[PDB]
Amino acid sequence: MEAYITEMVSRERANELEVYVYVFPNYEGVYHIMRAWQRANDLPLAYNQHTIMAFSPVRHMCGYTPMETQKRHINIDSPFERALLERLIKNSLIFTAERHLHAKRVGHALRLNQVQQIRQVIIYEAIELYVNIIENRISIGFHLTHQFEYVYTLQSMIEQGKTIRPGMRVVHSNGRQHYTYSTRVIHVRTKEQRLSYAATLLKPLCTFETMQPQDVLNVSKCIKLSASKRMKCTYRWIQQLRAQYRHLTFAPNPFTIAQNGYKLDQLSTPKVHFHRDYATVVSGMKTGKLYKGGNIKISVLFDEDFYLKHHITKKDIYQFIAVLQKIAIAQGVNMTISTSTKSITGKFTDDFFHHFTEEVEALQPIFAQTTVLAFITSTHLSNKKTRSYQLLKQYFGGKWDIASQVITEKTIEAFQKILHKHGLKNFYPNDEQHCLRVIDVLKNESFYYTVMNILLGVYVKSGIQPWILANTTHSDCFIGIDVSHENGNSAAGMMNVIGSQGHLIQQAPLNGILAGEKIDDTLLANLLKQMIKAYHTQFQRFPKHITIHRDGFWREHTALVEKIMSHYEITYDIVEIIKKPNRRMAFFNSVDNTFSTRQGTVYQRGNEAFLCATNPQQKVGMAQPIKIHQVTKTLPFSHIIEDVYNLSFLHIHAMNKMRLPATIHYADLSATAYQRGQVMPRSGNQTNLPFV
DNA sequence: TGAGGTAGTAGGTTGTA
DNA sequence: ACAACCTACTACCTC
Ligand SMILES: [Mn+2]
Ligand SMILES: [Mn+2]
Repeated sequence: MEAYITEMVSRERANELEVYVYVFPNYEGVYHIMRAWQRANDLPLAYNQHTIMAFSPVRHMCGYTPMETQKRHINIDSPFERALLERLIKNSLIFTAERHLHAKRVGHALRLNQVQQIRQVIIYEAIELYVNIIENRISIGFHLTHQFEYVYTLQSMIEQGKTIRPGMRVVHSNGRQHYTYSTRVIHVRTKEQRLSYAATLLKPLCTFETMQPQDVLNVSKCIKLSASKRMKCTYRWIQQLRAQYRHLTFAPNPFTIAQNGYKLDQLSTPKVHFHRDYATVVSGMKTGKLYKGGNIKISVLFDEDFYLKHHITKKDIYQFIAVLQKIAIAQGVNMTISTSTKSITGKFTDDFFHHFTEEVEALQPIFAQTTVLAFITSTHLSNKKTRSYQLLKQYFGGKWDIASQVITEKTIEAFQKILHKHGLKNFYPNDEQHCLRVIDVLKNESFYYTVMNILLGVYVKSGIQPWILANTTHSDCFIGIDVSHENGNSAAGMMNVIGSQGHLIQQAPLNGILAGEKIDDTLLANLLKQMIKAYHTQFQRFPKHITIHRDGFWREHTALVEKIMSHYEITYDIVEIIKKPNRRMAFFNSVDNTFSTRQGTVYQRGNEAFLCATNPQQKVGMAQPIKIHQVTKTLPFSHIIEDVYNLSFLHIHAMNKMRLPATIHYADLSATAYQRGQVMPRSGNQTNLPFV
């Protein structure tokens, strides 16, 4: 029942390692000299900014004379030598893995033999290794993944009667620098560049999108391993590598958390507020009323294809909606359908979805001041000829500020299939008697979260707060910052889950410049002042503390934050959230000799921690940890971890728990929606989440 | 696009005594 | 050039 992490700390120390340093007379310095020495002398090496470090003397120098040669230790007070030693240790590990163990260096990983073969698709194993120096100690971390390839090359396809597309993606698999694009010549293009070489080298690219069906099923079955198999296969190769490595020594069992220095904490599930205290969200939603009800005016957008290509009539659509209005009335929410849709009856045909741009302008007054319930076939939404989803969002959210919920034909087909399979198909809706039986039937199957998620989307897009946290957080205000790349121009977002119980109060785009992952000083100051003013508008006071959650690495300027929060006399903390730590944590059970994972587990060391926030099934995979880093110091770090974990139970748009806290999960979605132009910055309203 | 989860693929991207 | 995150897409199973 011990706690295991994919890391190990060496018995040796950073300044106890004897190394050889060569100093020679751009960041690409002494690299060709490194390659020459590597080929000539057959020993691991590393370089950093015109300096080479080795573990053994270099006999042959290939006619190169270093300015200085030294046999010394590292200066731990200088991070330069720390980085150089880290690179040397990683290179030595790679060198020792390639020999004695038959490993290749492919891409960014180490290809490790073949594990599966699925109808001319080869699956290899692979591993990543990382070296860090923390307080005169060396820590090695490692992560196991997979790799895909096709057996046949383009040479085997030019013959045997097979064709080639003019511009399909092909791969030239070489050593560590693989690209993406008889003995016939194949002309290929990359970026803006034309070239050609032998067809035997190139192979077709292996991705999920391009693989034929009946292959994705089995590939997914192989590459979705449980906790036990993943952890065992990860530790077996590292134990194999320890035998051949002798520059550093480790413990007999280096993989526990005591040997790594972490300490263990176990958090608890917060209480949620549905007009009372509820243990879980599901319990509150099944048998409880909302925290803040109200009235909703819904409208209907129905396309004729439901009747033309499928067998769904408008009567069935209104029968489905009548079920929604009956579940909602039991939660304090009253929904009414606008009657303006009758004047535009018979519209929304194929021609309408082909000339949407011309036809939508006169359709605005019908759907004004309502929450649209679009009923569109998935073909229209997906087809690139129409692209109806993007245009609908751009014209309803990006203009006219109208919230809309989209439903495809698959949901209605599943609902109708379940309706037929349980009888009671004769009548529904009116007379308010068959609706109760329909709800009773629905409540005992898996098609209950679909209806509830549709309802939750409607509520949240129409200004309703389903529930909040029943206990206030340690801090009084949370500000979440997120950015998106989108291959060039970058859109960002600063948002407020400020309330100690959980309430959107304001959202704000970081449209101005921002280049990439950098917020201008004036922009940051103005946004912080706007956020604090927005908090002053509510609660009629100022917060005693503020916590700033940042998606990624905190690359901003701390002096401005300190000055601004000192002007208003508020304490502040800055926390980095890392959602891809590339580490795995698990509990080992010796009685059954198996691995497991528990939600709300924290491994903390110094001002860094790993948090477990999800509980996936065996066939879904193994839980992904979250890395929490504290940049400043004003509160205990355990309080920071507890607040981060608590703020993730606020997935008010879905009954399924999200891994990340609300400050990040509602910021990335907002940034993504704003980048595509589905939200206008004129309003920036509170408690409304059209993008959610 | 009912939503979440995890896990492959391809590319940015900022800092470097 | 090396590290360590980030972005986007696709696929499946769960509720
Ligand atoms: Mn994001
Ligand atoms: Mn949605």
